[PDB]
Amino acid sequence: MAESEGLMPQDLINAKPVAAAIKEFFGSSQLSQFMDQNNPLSEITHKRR
DNA sequence: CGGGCTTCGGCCAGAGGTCGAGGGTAATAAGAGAATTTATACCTTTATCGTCCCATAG
Repeated sequence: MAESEGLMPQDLINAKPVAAAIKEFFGSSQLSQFMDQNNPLSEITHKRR
């Protein structure tokens, strides 16, 4: 319902949901987990998992 | 030929080792302003309870 003159593209889009989704996936997903750094081989076998 | 009567098929419930150990992540937006109640603060009024003088019973 907003007008082209009444609203600007920067004021229409809310970027909060995409940032929240990216943060949630990168911090709380099952596949996101702390790297095994006790061995250099542990890192390689974790990233190739 | 309707009717008990057995049987079968679809649907839902419940239950799935224990004890560790470590790590991480956990949840937001109206202002105004009017109104009503409530905790506060000062003050007076009555009773209460600590307190002692006094007459007396032995």
